[PDB]
Amino acid sequence: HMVPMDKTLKEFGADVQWDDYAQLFTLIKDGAYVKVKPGAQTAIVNGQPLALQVPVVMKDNKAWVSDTFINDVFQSGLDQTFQVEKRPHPLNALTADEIKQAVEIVKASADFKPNTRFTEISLLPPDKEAVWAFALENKPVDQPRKADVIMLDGKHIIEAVVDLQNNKLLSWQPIKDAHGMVLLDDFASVQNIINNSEEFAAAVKKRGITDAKKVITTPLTVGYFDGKDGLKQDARLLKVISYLDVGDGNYWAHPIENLVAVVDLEQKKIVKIEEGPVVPVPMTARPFDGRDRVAPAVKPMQIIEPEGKNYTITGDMIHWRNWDFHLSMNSRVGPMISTVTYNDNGTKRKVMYEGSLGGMIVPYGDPDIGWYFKAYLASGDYGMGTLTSPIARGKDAPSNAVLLNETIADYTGVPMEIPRAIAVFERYAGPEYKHQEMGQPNVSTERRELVVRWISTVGNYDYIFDWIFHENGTIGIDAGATGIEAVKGVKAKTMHDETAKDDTRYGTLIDHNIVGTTHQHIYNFRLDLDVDGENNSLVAMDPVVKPNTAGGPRTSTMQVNQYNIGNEQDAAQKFDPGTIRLLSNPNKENRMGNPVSYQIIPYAGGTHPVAKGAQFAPDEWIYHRLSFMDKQLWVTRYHPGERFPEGKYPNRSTHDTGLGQYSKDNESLDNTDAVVWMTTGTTHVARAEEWPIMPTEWVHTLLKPWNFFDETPTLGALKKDK
Amino acid sequence: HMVPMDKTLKEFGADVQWDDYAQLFTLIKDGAYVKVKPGAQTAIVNGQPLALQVPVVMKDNKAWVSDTFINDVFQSGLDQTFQVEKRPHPLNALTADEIKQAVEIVKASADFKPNTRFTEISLLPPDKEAVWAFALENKPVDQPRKADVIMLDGKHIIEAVVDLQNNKLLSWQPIKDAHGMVLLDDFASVQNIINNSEEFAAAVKKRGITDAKKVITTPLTVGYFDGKDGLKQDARLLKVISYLDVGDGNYWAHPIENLVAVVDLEQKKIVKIEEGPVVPVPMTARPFDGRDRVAPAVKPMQIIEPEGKNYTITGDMIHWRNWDFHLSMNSRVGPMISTVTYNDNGTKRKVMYEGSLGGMIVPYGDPDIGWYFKAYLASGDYGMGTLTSPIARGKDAPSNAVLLNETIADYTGVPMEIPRAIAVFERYAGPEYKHQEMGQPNVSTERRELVVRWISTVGNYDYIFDWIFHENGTIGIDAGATGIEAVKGVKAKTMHDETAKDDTRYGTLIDHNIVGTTHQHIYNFRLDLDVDGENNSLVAMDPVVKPNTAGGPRTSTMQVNQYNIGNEQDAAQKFDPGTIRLLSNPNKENRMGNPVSYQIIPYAGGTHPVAKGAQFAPDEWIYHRLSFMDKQLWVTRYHPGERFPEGKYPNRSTHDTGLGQYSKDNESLDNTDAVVWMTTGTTHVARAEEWPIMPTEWVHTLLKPWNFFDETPTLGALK
Ligand SMILES: [Ca+2]
Ligand SMILES: [Ca+2]
Ligand SMILES: [Ca+2]
Ligand SMILES: [Ca+2]
Ligand SMILES: [Cu+2]
Ligand SMILES: [Cu+2]
Repeated sequence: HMVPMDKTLKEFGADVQWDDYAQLFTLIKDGAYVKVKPGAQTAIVNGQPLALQVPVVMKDNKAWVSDTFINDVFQSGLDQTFQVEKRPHPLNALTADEIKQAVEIVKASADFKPNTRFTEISLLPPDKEAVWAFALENKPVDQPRKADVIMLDGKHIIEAVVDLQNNKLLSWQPIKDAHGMVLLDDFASVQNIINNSEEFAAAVKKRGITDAKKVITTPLTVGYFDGKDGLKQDARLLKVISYLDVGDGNYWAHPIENLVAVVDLEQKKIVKIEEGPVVPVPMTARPFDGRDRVAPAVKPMQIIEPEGKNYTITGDMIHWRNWDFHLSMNSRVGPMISTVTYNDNGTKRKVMYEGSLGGMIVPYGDPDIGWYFKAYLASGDYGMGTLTSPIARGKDAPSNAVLLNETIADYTGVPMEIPRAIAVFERYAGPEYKHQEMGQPNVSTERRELVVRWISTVGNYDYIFDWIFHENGTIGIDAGATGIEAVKGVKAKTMHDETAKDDTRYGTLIDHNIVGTTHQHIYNFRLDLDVDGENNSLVAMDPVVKPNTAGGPRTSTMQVNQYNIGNEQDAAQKFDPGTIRLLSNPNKENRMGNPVSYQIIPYAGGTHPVAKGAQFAPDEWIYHRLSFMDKQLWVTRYHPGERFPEGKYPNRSTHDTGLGQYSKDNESLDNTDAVVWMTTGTTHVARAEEWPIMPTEWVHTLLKPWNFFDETPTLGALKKDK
Repeated sequence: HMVPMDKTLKEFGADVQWDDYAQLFTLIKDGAYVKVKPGAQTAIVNGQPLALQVPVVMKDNKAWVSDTFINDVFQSGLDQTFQVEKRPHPLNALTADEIKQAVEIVKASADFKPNTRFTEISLLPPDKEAVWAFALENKPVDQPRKADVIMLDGKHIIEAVVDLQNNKLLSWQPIKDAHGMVLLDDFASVQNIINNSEEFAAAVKKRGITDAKKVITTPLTVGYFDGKDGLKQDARLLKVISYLDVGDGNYWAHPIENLVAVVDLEQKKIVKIEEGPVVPVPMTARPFDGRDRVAPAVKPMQIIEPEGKNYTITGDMIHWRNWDFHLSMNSRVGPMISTVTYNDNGTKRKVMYEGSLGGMIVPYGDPDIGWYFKAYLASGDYGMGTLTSPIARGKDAPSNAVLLNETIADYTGVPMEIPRAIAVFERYAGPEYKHQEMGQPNVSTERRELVVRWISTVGNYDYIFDWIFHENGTIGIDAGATGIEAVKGVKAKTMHDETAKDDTRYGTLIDHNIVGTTHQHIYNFRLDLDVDGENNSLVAMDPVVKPNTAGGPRTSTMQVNQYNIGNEQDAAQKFDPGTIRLLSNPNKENRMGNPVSYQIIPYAGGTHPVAKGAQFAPDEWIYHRLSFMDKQLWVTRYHPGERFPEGKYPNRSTHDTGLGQYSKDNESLDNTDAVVWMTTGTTHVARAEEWPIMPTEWVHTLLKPWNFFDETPTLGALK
């Protein structure tokens, strides 16, 4: 017996195209490009013939396929995109089995308390040296796979380490004064607590809300203010901001301004309510899903690769052109790109041991009650990998992308598969190079880039990260932001209203009674680059104008001031785009005797105003806790446990336990294992074009080979000589 | 009777694909996407059925089609990408007949001298108000077609104006002291003059060059150094840099350093030979055309639009989603994007009256003899539109692009049609917007951008310009640079050699004996934005940190310092990317009471280091002549004859006749017709990855609607 083709393929996620003139179906799914004609005893998969026992059957205009069609075709082997890993890469993320195993081990421990939650269950980093030896020399890692198990027992954090090979607990260590990140049940608890609070219901009522059951809460971390916010440093608290649900699918457009509840999560109660002036909730329906819009007409546009892809995915390793890298997922920071090498005429040269988002923050500038403590440290406090937003095929990623599924542990320690977690796609990116010599045949070649895209949504705002590998050796890192703006309820409807000026002192009036409060988007990428080896140095090249001392008519020249940056403190700096900053290997040179290096460009542009620093006075607590927000470039000595710019436990942190801490000892950066950190930010002043939903805005960063190679990297394989 | 399909189609410039499984041919050419089966009585053109008089026939495994095929299919009318223009827009460029006509009118004047050349023959446009009334109200411009005809009689410039309808000469004016741009015959004269110079051949011989017939010249303008360069101001001169042809198709890689010849184009002779230290010519073959290489096989990738394009081209008017604009070509600056409007829910609102490259310069920073006066003013001294480089289909532009031919007049006044002069193409640009609310169905829409791309090549370096229209109202303007770097021959083979440090004082050693001399790439775009109307004002919004005075724990807040920039001198400024600069219409506001505006971002990023200014001391002659290089934003009052940041006659200019002159008067910019100028540049410190050919490097600029609309512009019309 058989099934209906359209509905089944659609559910399966394939794109189905029917050409009535050619009597042909074109089916596409990830790396598979399939052609199949009704009645045919053969189908084509990536340009190769595939025998079909049961042909596609056309019945009264409906196509029907065998119940084994999806598998026979899409899992045939003619789609070579994915290959089986023979020898397991040491950096492969914990499998669902290993995650269950780690949880069983801690659950077996004597000190384990029922009720414990798991903030993070991830692979404990194997030693770097052995990992590269595995990647370059194929040498097995003889160290047992271990897992870091970070638990929250009520409000207490405990870090444990389990030996997976040997099935045993290695360490169990309580971490004094650390606060755990926000976990998913905290969202439900805050909503329930608020719903059962008699006093909150009364506060809401006086603010014009008739049906308290329509109140939507949103949990926010409270930060640290040395008690000026009046909050006990020892309680596990969350502040709660509320909106009214009016049924337009966008509660964010209906702020209940000046009403903040402080919830103690262990006690499950509201311990404080801050109330300021009553501002009538903006009630106009402002849907962003199109329910009230006309679906316009657009003709089809598809990017296709009929013979399959130029990249191969073996287990989690991706091979493409001269690039080789390992891609895995972490629950806190998302994708981890590792053991990145560039095959230079047969020799695989190291480029980056490990790269990933370090951490990020979206801090606000309004002093009002519902905003003063507002700051979203998205990855650290909320778990961006866990909150990954599955790619909407063909929209969040081009139609020629391949979408990968990724597995991580949820907060109860149960494996969770995130579908379409990361997109991989090659794309045309203009001419790689061109030279039209006058009177001669033109010379042009196309540029191809391989993009690794991941999206994560925390609350109202959606973040996109693209790791772009250019065939010429350059690596771009771009971050996109879209989503729904956090807005403030105001009485002005237009700038002609009496309260207009005061209502927009901290943000633009983007709609009647709604202000898009000013804030910054600050991203930080942690890049353990290893330029052609472990031992490198940080070098500065500042282009400058100097007096001409060579004679002739010119009064000046363009020269360069080159100097090494010897320690961490001098490497923590602002980045002037007019200058060049290189991570060089002083032990290896290119053909002209220049040290092989990579140019670090923390600021390659953006579509929103750029942040030059943190938009906070130096006496602000957020300023003192997060030093990473005020400098664009940081370079620190490699250490396996220094991975976050904001610190490992930033919820209610009292001091910098991140980049401020990692560079405080001011270690030497001369001919040593360096880790580059790039902070890139935006200062977002809003406008009406961004409401009810904000068009994606992007920021760009770049890493370019500098004298790493001896000539134009894409010219091609040399036809003559050795 | 029949003709071979592959052969006929390929000659036509269409792509031919055969699918043996579906027994289907897929034929593509610009906006035509055709499908045809051998023996079928019909074909499909952009999704619509077409009856064929003669079915394609498979003879000897080769397909054959009627001799009328191409016309019947590609010109059937089913490909609606191009539409007839029954009422020519007033900014349409001079047609081939008009250029022939303008030349005949100036040649009929008794003042016309034998051998006169034409540096520029272009439309002298109607007044702006009448052009806008044609675009928005279909009102005919009742002014006859006119052309500006700029002539070069030997070295003398004369500006003439001709009335094409009436067929008469309206004016003829010699331009005192102006030097004409470099014309194509000047390239051949320089090389010939060098070839016939006994003294030059002896200097070359001295420098190791065995065969002087292998010497390639390159003509360069000499600038102005108030006589310090020893050159007469009245003479028509060019400096000549030389290279050796070794047979690798890349003379640029074999500099003959420290040898410079000054040629007087009227006397037709070398008038000065400058000789510096002898440096053996870098001889190693360094081809960039692939003759010595084999590319890695790549699986096919195609971007298809089977039902045709979302844009329509009527004459030169392009319509795409909510945008409408006119695209035309100019021999000096290339493409002109005009009468740009945004259709906001059924009403066309003004955005930009005219936008185009203003001018550009690539100045060097070495003081030596063959470099100190080096500065290519690409469009103004060599004419970038004339030097347009035909788009290489599928490589210089994506495979789903439509390539337009454009016509201009050559230096002899003869119409010249440039094939594939401009690329037009739509491209997926990530999600337009997205919101995945926890536990709810996702919301994502794709972003589409329409790109207008043009490439021009002047000497060794290739310039790419992309005018990008975003569906949401933003306009991007990107500039890419590629080609062969100008290199200095040096003795050092590696940084371990004795002269290595001095040889690299002004540039990186990128190959043995070769240094890529440091220089800047500075582009300036002239943008006559008319934000929702002619009358606008320049407003600054500087985000600042201010002490909190509202109470609560915070010591500071994020606020904005807003203020108007009232006159041209204050508008001439550095651009801090952390600030906001708006061109606002103080007469119109959006739904919230905010003035409709466009946010100007002269610096939105780049892949090479960014130039913060001119890397020249303020007393350099190039600095003085071209003030546009040191400020990223300029706003001046609209004036029809102010179109070049470097001035109209920049060859050997003695002072700033461009933006320094246009803003000199420091006029008021309050509620008046403004023209924005964006200067964006790079400081290029070279690397080995850029030799022998440089991977394209880009810079980005942006114009974004700011309270121009009342909500997300891409949500759609309300049901
Ligand atoms: Ca490192
Ligand atoms: Ca350290
Ligand atoms: Ca204007
Ligand atoms: Ca003026
Ligand atoms: Cu924002
Ligand atoms: Cu350059």
